[PDB]
Amino acid sequence: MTEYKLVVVGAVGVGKSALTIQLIQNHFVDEYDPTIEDSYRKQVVIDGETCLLDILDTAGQEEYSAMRDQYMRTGEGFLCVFAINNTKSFEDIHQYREQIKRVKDSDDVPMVLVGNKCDLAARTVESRQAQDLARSYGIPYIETSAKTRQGVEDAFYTLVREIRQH
Ligand SMILES: Nc1nc2c(ncn2[C@@H]2O[C@H](COP(=O)(O)OP(=O)(O)O)[C@@H](O)[C@H]2O)c(=O)[nH]1
Ligand SMILES: [Ca+2]
Ligand SMILES: [Mg+2]
Ligand SMILES: [Mg+2]
Repeated sequence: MTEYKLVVVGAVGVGKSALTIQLIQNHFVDEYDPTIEDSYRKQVVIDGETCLLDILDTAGQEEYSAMRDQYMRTGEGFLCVFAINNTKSFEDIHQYREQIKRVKDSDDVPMVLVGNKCDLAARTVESRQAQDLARSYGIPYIETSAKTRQGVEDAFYTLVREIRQH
């Protein structure tokens, strides 16, 4: 069975854990320990292919585990997440991308830019702003809501499809 190693990165509070838990449990967690970092597994069929997603939900910027290092080095694709009502998290994307490019020694790394919490009113980051950032990286942009599930499968499945074009 094909396995796809995905890593979810982005600022604290953007909904990395909520997105991951939504994908695996079909539930929205209103609070989830911000320090728990763990990998999760999900068997899924994507475009007629039965495959396994191996997803590290990264947490914190304390000194990385061997596992986090391993996932950064061996991860095949990255979900770079900000929240549409969190301008700083969006501005921080640059750093997460620079980090990924550094670890992969490449500017050609499967990656999807995710604008999460799209169920909330009065966003401070416009869709077009994020579209422009993603375009500058040569990557897709997808809006999601871990709360309503909108876009959540599309974000993870698009990243699989990006890995397959690699
Ligand atoms: N309204 C809304 N809240 C969200 C969404 N995703 C995450 N949250 C909330 O934002 C906070 C941070 O989420 P969490 O998954 O811990 O963020 P993490 O630090 O990136 O792992 C929690 O209170 C979540 O309930 C979403 O799509 N919509
Ligand atoms: Ca503005
Ligand atoms: Mg978390
Ligand atoms: Mg390097």
